[PDB]
Amino acid sequence: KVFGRCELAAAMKRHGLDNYRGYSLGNWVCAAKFESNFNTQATNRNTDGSTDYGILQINSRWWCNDGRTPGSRNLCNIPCSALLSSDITASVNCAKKIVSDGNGMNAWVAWRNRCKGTDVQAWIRGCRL
Ligand SMILES: [Cl-]
Ligand SMILES: [Cl-]
Ligand SMILES: [Cl-]
Ligand SMILES: [Cl-]
Ligand SMILES: [Cl-]
Ligand SMILES: [Cl-]
Ligand SMILES: [Cl-]
Ligand SMILES: [Cl-]
Ligand SMILES: [Cl-]
Ligand SMILES: [Cl-]
Ligand code: NA
Ligand SMILES: [Ru+3]
Ligand SMILES: [Ru+3]
Ligand SMILES: [Ru+3]
Repeated sequence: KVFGRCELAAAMKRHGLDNYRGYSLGNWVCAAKFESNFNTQATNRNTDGSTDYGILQINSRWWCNDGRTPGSRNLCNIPCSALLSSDITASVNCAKKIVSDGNGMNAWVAWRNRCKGTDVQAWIRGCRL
């Protein structure tokens, strides 16, 4: 599923991401925009052999099991395919764990390089929230 901008904002808010660990909703929408272009089915292989999955490009090196990342962890206790569903629940619950691990949203390279420090509220402009 490719979410609309405000559609994703509403889903993220319902699932408790607005201000989670102090990160306003616009930060999360911006991260999803540049990680996946709002496409739940996005997958990208990393040089180390891990793969990033879903709207927030969550990495199999630590967070989910894909059966093909030797020596990796599965800290969200989910198959990586669960991060590709049209229902964003699994991605949100796992993102909450990632952002709580100590480094905040810096875990998302696209957030650090393209969202951090910017006017992220623009990503929720016009949305009925
Ligand atoms: Cl579409
Ligand atoms: Cl559409
Ligand atoms: Cl929309
Ligand atoms: Cl859009
Ligand atoms: Cl719309
Ligand atoms: Cl957009
Ligand atoms: Cl846009
Ligand atoms: Cl594995
Ligand atoms: Cl933080
Ligand atoms: Cl990234
Ligand atoms: Na894994
Ligand atoms: Ru469309
Ligand atoms: Ru729209
Ligand atoms: Ru758009």
